[PDB]
Amino acid sequence: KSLLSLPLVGSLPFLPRHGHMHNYFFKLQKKYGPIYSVRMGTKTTVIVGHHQLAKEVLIKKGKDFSGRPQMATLDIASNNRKGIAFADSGAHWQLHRRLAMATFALFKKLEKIICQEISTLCDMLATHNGQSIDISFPVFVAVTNVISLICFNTSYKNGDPELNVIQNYNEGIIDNLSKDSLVDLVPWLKIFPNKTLEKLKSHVKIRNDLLNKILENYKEKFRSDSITNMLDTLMQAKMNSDSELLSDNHILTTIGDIFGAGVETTTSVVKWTLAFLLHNPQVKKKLYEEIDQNVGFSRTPTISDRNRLLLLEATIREVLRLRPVAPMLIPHKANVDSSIGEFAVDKGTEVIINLWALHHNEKEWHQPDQFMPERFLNPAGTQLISPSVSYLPFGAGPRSCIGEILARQELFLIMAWLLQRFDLEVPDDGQLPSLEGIPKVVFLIDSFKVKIKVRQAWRE
Ligand code: HEM
Ligand SMILES: C[C@]12CC[C@H](O)CC1=CC[C@@H]1[C@@H]2CC[C@]2(C)C(c3cccnc3)=CC[C@@H]12
Repeated sequence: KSLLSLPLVGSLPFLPRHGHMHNYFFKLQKKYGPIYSVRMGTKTTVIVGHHQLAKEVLIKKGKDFSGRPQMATLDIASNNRKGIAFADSGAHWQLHRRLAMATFALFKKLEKIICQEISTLCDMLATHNGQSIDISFPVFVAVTNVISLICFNTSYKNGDPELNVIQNYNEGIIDNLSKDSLVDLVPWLKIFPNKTLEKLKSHVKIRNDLLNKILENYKEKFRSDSITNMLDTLMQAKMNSDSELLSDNHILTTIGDIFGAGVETTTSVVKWTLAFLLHNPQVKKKLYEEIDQNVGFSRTPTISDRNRLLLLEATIREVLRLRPVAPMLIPHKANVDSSIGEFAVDKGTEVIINLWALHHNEKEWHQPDQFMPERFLNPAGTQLISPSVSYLPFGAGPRSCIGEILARQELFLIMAWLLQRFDLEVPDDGQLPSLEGIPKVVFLIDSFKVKIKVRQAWRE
């Protein structure tokens, strides 16, 4: 079993119509195969674009590849590799990941917290009846409150200016955080603001100052006899020790990861989903029929309705396939000498899963470039199915998403409540939203407007 050297690609030329980096590397697989590497100075990066090899990296050898590479921008955002998402493997990451996951067991109620913020969201949108608006902000408020309650048992009231403070440093960090090491090899894709690094520090300081103020004030509120939220879980763990792993700054960075991920991922997917529905009125009408028939207008949707709003479930699965939140996940790193397929991978090598490539494998999916929720239903439309093994929207293995349950609950309920109450149409001017996307740390959609109107079937 002597392993082979990885294919090494010496240069990455400009190629027309290749779009974003994840599609560019995907298309290069036709010439170099499903796994190949590039070198920058002393650092080697391997890109993996087939599900079998990806599952080896993520699952079968998940521990070998559970590291995270060091990057200047990621260092800034994670306060030098604290927190969860950008923390290297080891004792700090394992502890804070375990505690974050333990916190979600205290909400088994999650549906109730979410529905309360969605009702406020719908009330706010109904006030704009007849207008064409960007719904980013209202949705941002609802999911921000959900995660604030999970983290602190606090919620913001409509109009609180802190919501705008958070939205603006969120946008500022995301716009200046580059997680793609290879960008310098494909300079025509390196798109960042003028003074990127200082602007990133500027916005991160704002975030760190606000969270530290919350955490410091929370020391006065914490009691060991009531552990109901994430900061409680972290503070109790410090007391009950490990104690060096739970520094104030470690706790602050972990809270920051959850606070940011809990808002920017789900808000993005909601916007993507609505955009796809504006481009596919046929699907939208079938979603209205499904909800009117299985829920009606007597009551509001609940999580139990996931068993009967099957096309809605399929639509979300299809958005997560076609515009993945993380089309190249978060970069991995080999913690030890290891292997992928028949190839040797040295300790320290950066390993990137091209999830875009998995989600557009023409041999594992039928017409992968088009929005077809029905691929996740049987022919009758009566049961959800998994048509492909090349589908990993939340990752897998040791570094898999820890917010999946929350995300799926938020996405289902938000969409269901919105479809029950509102007609969602293209604006008066013809403008449809661009589906091209903006490949930042989250795969964002260009801002767009939607004509929203209370459905008159919802008259009473
Ligand atoms: C909304 C749809 C979401 C999708 C599709 C998604 C998917 C993903 C993916 C692909 C990764 C990277 C896996 C890897 O590096 O191998 C990830 C990591 C992560 N996600 Fe999500 N996520 C979503 C929402 C959320 C939410 C709502 C939260 C928290 C409330 C969250 C928290 C995290 C964290 C902390 C990590 C890093 C885990 C680690 O590095 O150990 N995500 N997620
Ligand atoms: C930058 C941002 C969002 C902007 C915040 O102000 C800072 C921040 C903290 C954590 C990051 C998050 C973006 C999404 C990240 C990167 C994320 C993530 C990414 C994709 C899927 N699930 C989670 C995990 C940690 C999250």
